Amino acid sequence: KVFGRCELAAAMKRHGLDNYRGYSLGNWVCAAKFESNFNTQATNRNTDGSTDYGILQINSRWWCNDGRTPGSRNLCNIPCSALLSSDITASVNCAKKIVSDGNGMNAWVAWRNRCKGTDVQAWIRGCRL
Ligand SMILES: [Cl-]
Ligand SMILES: [Cl-]
Ligand SMILES: [Cl-]
Ligand SMILES: [Cl-]
Ligand SMILES: [Cl-]
Ligand SMILES: [Cl-]
Ligand SMILES: [Cl-]
Ligand SMILES: [Cl-]
Ligand SMILES: [Cl-]
Ligand code: NA
Ligand SMILES: [Ru+3]
Ligand SMILES: [Ru+3]
Ligand SMILES: [Ru+3]
Ligand SMILES: [Ru+3]
Ligand SMILES: [Ru+3]
Ligand SMILES: [Ru+3]
Repeated sequence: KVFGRCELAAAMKRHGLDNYRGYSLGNWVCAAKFESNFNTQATNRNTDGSTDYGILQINSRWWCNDGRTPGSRNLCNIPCSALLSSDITASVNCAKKIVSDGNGMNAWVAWRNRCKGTDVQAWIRGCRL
């Protein structure tokens, strides 16, 4: 599913991301924009052989099982294919675990490089929330 900007903002808020660990909703929307262009089916292979899955590009080295990432963990206890669903629940739940892990949203390199410190409230502007 390709979300619209406000549609994803609303959905993220419904699923508990609105200021989760102190990150305002526009941070999450901005991260999803640059990780996946709001496409739940986005996948991208990493140099280390791991793969990133879904709207927030969650990686198989640590967080999900895809059966092809040697020496990896599955800390969210989910198949990585769950992260590609039209329903964002697995992605959101796993993202809450990631952002709680010590480095906050810096875990998403696209968020650090393209969202951090910018006017992220722009990403929810105009949206009925
Ligand atoms: Cl819902
Ligand atoms: Cl907020
Ligand atoms: Cl908000
Ligand atoms: Cl694996
Ligand atoms: Cl949903
Ligand atoms: Cl933090
Ligand atoms: Cl915001
Ligand atoms: Cl703004
Ligand atoms: Cl709100
Ligand atoms: Na894994
Ligand atoms: Ru990544
Ligand atoms: Ru960790
Ligand atoms: Ru930990
Ligand atoms: Ru502004
Ligand atoms: Ru609402
Ligand atoms: Ru509200």
